[PDB]
Amino acid sequence: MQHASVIAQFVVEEFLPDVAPADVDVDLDLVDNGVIDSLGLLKVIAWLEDRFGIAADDVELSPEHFRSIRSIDAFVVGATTPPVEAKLQ
Ligand SMILES: *[PH](O)(O)OCC(C)(C)[C@H](O)C(=O)NCCC(=O)NCCSC(=O)c1cccnc1
Repeated sequence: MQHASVIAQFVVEEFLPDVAPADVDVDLDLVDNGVIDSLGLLKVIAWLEDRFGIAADDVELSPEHFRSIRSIDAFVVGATTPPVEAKLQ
């Protein structure tokens, strides 16, 4: 989307950064990577407030949000909206 490539690249960088994140089928449900739901979610929540200065907003949890990468892209777009770039080079 406007910056969905950064989300996949940013999220994947924590797990497999030595591999091109754009070379990963972003059409795969990241549920398998649910690992970020807890370990990464805590690091991302604290990091998000550390860099962007946004409240963790962990009052409500939505496990269904990790069902697909696109679902997460909408959450970031609604909260923040970075520059728009072409996902495919
Ligand atoms: P664990 O066993 O993974 O804990 C499971 C649950 C589902 C409770 C998980 O910890 C949780 O709280 N997830 C709820 C949904 C959630 O908070 N997901 C965050 C969306 S990503 C968003 O916060 C964000 C931050 C930084 C960059 N992009 C998006």
